[PDB]
Amino acid sequence: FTLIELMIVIAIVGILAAVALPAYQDYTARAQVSEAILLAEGQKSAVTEYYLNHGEWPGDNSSAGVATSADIKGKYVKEVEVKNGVITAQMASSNVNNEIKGKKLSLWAKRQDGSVKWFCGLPVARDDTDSATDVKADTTDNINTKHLPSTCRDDSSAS
Ligand SMILES: *[C@@H]1O[C@H](C)[C@@H](NC(=O)[C@H](O)CO)[C@H](O)[C@H]1NC(C)=O
Ligand SMILES: *OP(=O)(O)OC[C@H](O)CO
Repeated sequence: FTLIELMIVIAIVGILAAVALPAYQDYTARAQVSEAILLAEGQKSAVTEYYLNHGEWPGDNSSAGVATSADIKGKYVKEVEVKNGVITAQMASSNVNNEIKGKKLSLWAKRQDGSVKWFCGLPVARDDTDSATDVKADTTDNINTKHLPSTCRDDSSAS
């Protein structure tokens, strides 16, 4: 070889040293959001029991029989709230991935003639406590669909 080959080798080493990386931030965000999903999954029992025994959805945390919103906290979850039958979880503002800072996701259920189905995805709000009221969509501090698992990507019109 000659000096040209050595210079080419050095240039190739420099090229390999600085290369672009894929978006692992989305994967880390999904891993962190899984914790909030698990935390919100544990409040289904009280809501279901209240609906079955009273015939209408619970109004707030106190009526359902769970702790206050500011007390249901985890490593990456700030608060979990129940309002008219929907469970919304809000992330924290520090020591959390930048893409899911201050975002929310919601869980809600619909009653059928022989089963009760549960949905998970973007934030959703209900108007009153009636058992047949539909669910609208909320557009305040909404999480992005790229930070959620493929299973938890439901819409407000799902039935
Ligand atoms: C239990 O949840 C109920 C929906 C709520 N009731 C009402 O808001 C209306 O009275 C329904 O006609 C209760 O206030 C809740 N109980 C509490 C907060 O202790
Ligand atoms: O936890 P809670 O349902 O009391 O709500 C906390 C929040 O500050 C009120 O929106």
